[PDB]
Amino acid sequence: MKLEQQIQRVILEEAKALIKDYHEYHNRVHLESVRNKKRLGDSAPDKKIHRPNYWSFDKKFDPFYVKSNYKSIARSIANKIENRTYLPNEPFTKDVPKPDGGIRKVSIYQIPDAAISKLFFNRLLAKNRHRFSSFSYAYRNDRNVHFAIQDISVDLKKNERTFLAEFDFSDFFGSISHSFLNEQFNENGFYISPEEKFIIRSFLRERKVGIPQGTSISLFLANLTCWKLDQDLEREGVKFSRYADDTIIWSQEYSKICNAFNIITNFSKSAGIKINPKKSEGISLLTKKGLPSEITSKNNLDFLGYTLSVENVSIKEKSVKKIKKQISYILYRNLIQPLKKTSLAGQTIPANDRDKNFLIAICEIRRYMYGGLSKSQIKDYLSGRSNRLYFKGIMSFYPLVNDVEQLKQLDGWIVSVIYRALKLRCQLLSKWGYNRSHNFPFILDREDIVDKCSKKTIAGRKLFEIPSFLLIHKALQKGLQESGIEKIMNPQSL
Amino acid sequence: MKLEQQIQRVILEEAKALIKDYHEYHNRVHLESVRNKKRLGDSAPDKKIHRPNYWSFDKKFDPFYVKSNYKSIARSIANKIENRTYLPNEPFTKDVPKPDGGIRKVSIYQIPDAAISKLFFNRLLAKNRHRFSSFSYAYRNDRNVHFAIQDISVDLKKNERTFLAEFDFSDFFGSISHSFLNEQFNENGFYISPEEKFIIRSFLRERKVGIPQGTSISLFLANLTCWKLDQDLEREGVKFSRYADDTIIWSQEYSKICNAFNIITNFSKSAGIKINPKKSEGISLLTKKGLPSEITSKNNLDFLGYTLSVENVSIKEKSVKKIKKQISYILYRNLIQPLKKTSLAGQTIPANDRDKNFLIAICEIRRYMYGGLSKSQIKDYLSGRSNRLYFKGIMSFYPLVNDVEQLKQLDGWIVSVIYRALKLRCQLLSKWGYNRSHNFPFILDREDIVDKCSKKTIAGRKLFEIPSFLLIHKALQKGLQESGIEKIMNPQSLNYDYE
Amino acid sequence: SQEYSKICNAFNIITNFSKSAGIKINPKKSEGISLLTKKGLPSEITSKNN
RNA sequence: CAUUCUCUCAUAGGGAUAACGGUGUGGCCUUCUACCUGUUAUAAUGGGUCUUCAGUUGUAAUUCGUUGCAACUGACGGGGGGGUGGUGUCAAAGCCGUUUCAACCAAGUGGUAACUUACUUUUACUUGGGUUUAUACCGUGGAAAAGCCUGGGCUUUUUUGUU
RNA sequence: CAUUCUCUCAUAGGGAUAACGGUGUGGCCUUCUACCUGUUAUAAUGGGUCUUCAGUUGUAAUUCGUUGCAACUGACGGGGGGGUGGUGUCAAAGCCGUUUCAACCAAGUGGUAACUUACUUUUACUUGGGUUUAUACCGUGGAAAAGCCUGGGCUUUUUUGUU
Ligand SMILES: [Mg+2]
Ligand SMILES: [Mg+2]
Ligand SMILES: [Mg+2]
Ligand SMILES: [Mg+2]
Repeated sequence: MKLEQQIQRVILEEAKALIKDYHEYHNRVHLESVRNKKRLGDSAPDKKIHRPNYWSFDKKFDPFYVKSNYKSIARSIANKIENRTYLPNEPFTKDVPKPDGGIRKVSIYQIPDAAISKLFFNRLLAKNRHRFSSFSYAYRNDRNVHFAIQDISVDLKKNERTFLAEFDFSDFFGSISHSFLNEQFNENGFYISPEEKFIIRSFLRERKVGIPQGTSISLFLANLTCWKLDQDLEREGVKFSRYADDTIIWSQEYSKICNAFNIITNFSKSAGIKINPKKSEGISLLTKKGLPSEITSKNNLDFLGYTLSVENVSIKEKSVKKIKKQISYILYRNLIQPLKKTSLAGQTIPANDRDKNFLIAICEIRRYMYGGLSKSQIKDYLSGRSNRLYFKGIMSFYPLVNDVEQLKQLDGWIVSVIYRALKLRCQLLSKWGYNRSHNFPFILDREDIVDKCSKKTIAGRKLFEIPSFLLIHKALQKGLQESGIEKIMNPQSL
Repeated sequence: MKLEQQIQRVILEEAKALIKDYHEYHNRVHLESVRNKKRLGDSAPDKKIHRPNYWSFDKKFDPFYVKSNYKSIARSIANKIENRTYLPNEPFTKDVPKPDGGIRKVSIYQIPDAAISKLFFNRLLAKNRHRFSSFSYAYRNDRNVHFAIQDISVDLKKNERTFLAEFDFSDFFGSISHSFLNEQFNENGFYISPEEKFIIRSFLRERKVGIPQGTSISLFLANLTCWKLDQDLEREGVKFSRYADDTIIWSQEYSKICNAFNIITNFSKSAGIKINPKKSEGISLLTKKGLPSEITSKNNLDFLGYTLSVENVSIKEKSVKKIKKQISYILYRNLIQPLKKTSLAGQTIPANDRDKNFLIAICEIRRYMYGGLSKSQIKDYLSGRSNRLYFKGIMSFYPLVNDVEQLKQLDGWIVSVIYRALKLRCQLLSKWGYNRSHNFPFILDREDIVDKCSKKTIAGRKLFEIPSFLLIHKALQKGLQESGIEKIMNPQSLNYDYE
Repeated sequence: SQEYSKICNAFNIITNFSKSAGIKINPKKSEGISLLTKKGLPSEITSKNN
């Protein structure tokens, strides 16, 4: 029947994708092993290839085995579904402690049961698509969440005094009674077929307690339980956005947020589970940066990888610290770490004004921020000479940053860190007996570093220019006004 | 370059689409002419191949000329857009009298400017798609408008009292100052590129007064002008749905709908123009048989061909009358009209229980009703033998009807009309001198019209069974519950054999 | 005003009128809403006395 | 003025060619597809029957939300006018049955018929997707007659190709 | 147990084969991309420069909605500690300059340091988009050698097909 062929197709595609990912993993490991041997010399460790541990718990977790017997698995699953005796096997569940102090139970289903939950719940979320609230996402890394960060950003700016009330539904989704879920299958004009209903009931029967967390099932079953609360909150006028389990609620009027708080409390009582505000306090006013206190009178809302304010959008502090970590660690790897090893055997020592290690460091920093773009390409796109510009970098995950001062400070930080790292590298090289304090890398003095690096050219193409966040931010602002958030985020779309 | 290539592609696609339609038009006119010659006999009128009138007002309206110079037209248009000296040519405007007081100015642009508008304003409405209200459509026949009718139906079925108010934005879109549009460009986080602003300003300069009523440009500008009204109405808690130059607003509380009236008044004042509610609507309360809250209380609302009540969704009376007219005219044309002519020259007369005209009439009715689906296919889809049943018919335009009584009445009407038409055809045949009363079509007796027709088979296929609305409605209910309104109303998707 | 929900709607009415005229109206210095309560109880606001 | 090709002074113009683009039927291929029965070595062909929903009961499970199977039961083709029998009774209702009239609008209008390349805000769609014989269409180009003019042009028909 | 093929009772099992799937580099096609200048008769190839935003002025259109062109002005690479000078003031804060220290966290900690197959909800991505010489990886297979066992089987390395 068509069902078996559809299963076969989905299972095969999933297995092939995982196999391709593993092959890329091992090839990348080998290439990095070659580079590390050429970098640390004869002190580099050996090449270690690791298979994911859960590939061993059950033979179905292995993509290779699934590709071996995809036909048989599809036939058996189709027969069991049409006999209504299907149950998804136990998912491999790992408990990752949440930073706030909680724990998130991440469940990974087997490839067969992960393919069936991506075929029957990606259709159920299309036919019943218009019956869900506008801002309701599944994982905090989804590409459509950035449409919500825009809305808040557009409101925080316009209504200069916005009341916010962030919430946490983790305990709610974790332990919602299955009967309440099963009572919503025929309301709000949901189109759920008899087969899809059976599959939903099988997946919920496996859990016995509540909705799964990190699965395609999560989004639909979350939009199937909080469909009355959503409608109530819309009817009060307060806007909202649920990322995975958090639920921010914002509106201009105090009364509306006060009523939304009561609506959420009543919904929590109705479901029989407790919903608690994530913020220690309840309502919180996010006013302009300059103003006294009243309820909270805060000026920075976090959301994800952002810090929204009435003035502008900016990168969250933790994300900025991680960017600093990665850049400083790239410099430390390519400049300082090899020299700290007990023996300099098989390491290229800079000489003749050429420092291949410095070139590698700058190139890797560029790939991490720009993605490989040279400044000439970015300027060409900005002027109009170029029709296309590909965005793939750490700045491609923040295509809404309006804060120019933060990028300026971060660029200055990059320059200063490069200068200090080069100074320490020169000191260590001298301590090892190889005195190089008059060459190109070490002649620059923190005010000519950018200029001298820019002038320097390799193979006819500038390969030393110090990367700058501000230029790519200008490019992103231009791109968003020509392609939109969607295209900038997902360049593959054509 | 790129702009030139894109313009070339879009213009050529538009021209080829229009040419394909014209080729099919005269190929369709010829087939119907042949059938007419075999229906009206030797008195049949001669064939006529018309050519759309607006293809002569300007050469650039002609699909057969715009394909000749698509390269040159794209070259010049690109050069003029890069030189900021591009003004779209005058569109052809026709005034269609609205059924109520008023006129609709339908504008048909030239193929080049239509291509440019369909290219630039489809991207502008995609990048800024999340900044527009949920229910906002361009045409009353739009296939995505059923997503709003389902919402109103669900609200009516669930709520206890639903207050509704309908508005008219026809004057709003005909007298809105363009300075307002220009002022509404950089707010609400709209991503309008510099050249996409130039083209908007050029298209608005061409009009000088207001938004073109019908075109790809219409919807984006309608959503761009009425972006504060949508935000305010959303903030109050009253839902809305615009579709074409109209606005329904429904809410559970009278105070909220009154505040919606006040918000529309303020917005109309700000724009400098008037938004008048339809003069026979006020606020309609579709209560659940409860207290009327001292407001005009009705039980049926009319919305884009549907009659929405608190218990069922049915076909509007006007649409039912149109369906009845079409079926009755099919029967009259295929059974009665050929006989009323002054001479029966070269017309096939019933013989040996065979009535080719009756078979043609029943098959045409089946195509209009179902789309050619035989009852066996529909029952196979219902049982489960098959998984595909294309919905191509009049009932494909009403995939939300829950009313079973209306469909039963319509089926009985079809049966009665078929019986009466066959009786009149027999009378006329006798008057002409041919007594076919004994023949098969003229002995059915009405009660056995549906019974004896189903048993009869032609070419080993049941081609006489009288089509029924109820069976296809059952099939549509199952198809909806298994595929969604989008797929039922949009029967191409990717393709068949999609596994 | 006697209700916080009402004075909060006064900042929103001056914020919209300020944008309608196209000029800014800022709260004097950094005073903010001041609750001159009779010591009955506080309501999530800076309770002053003078 | 090829709707073909080509060139350029490129939303316009010039040059070259007679073909360019589509339609119905049939065939082929790929689609999933209950049950019976004719003609044959198991294939084609012909014919025939079924497919739905609601409720109850029984029955095996269930995470008590619900599901599976069986047995049935019920539903599953409008309205109007003129007659007309029965049934109803403060008396009338009311109900049911029977007969007759119609193309629909018309369960209507002061009054009624016509119409589909039509009519109407939008009243919008057509056989499940690709190939391959015969039929044939729009506008073109030729060829032969036919009537207007001139003494080549214009005009009609047919034919040819497109095929 | 090839991640290859194939069969079946089919989410498990059976049989057969040595090959299956990927990576970096270059090449071949695509892809629009300014200006000058080396290098051989307009081609290749070496080198160099420029591209941004805001505001003002002039000027052109002008739908008064704006736009175009030209000129000019301004912005266009962090923070901290120690030392030091100038400027401020009733003294000071304050401002400007200069020198030195620190790989980042660190604008910190009691205290520093280390780490990228790492860390962490969600830390995510790697050069628009297609082919194919030489290099080479995942798990397989086969040989040789080398250790164990037996008296071939097992283990290790190299090599080979893969390629
Ligand atoms: Mg909704
Ligand atoms: Mg919105
Ligand atoms: Mg009548
Ligand atoms: Mg430090």
